[PDB]
Amino acid sequence: GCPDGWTQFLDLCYIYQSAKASWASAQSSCQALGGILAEPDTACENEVLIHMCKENGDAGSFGPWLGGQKVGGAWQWSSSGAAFDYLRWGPNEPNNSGGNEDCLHYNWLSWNDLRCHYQASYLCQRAAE
Ligand SMILES: [Ca+2]
Repeated sequence: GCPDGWTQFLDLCYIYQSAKASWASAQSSCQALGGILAEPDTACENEVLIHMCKENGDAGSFGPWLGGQKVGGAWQWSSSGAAFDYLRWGPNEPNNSGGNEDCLHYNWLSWNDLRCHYQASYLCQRAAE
């Protein structure tokens, strides 16, 4: 199971945090909560997280942080350092607007690259116990 108030999906537990934070601050928080920024690596995981965004009024622009980051020019999941396999980029993304969009978030319920110190809400994930 999951702690109270978290959303179970299979062997994962998710939670939406509304407080606005940089990617790094959001990560540290999720780590404090015993987990990581959410890493939707499957279609079904992404559906669950998008539904959480809708639930929390964050289905528009500047939606919540996810655990992907661009490191050395390539995108990776920050928990493992693994490259992406499954991708859910929105149209024309990642567009590197401004040349410094190095963190992953939801923008209109699709993946987008955004500057890492934009202050967005965030999704955490932890293993079910
Ligand atoms: Ca972008």
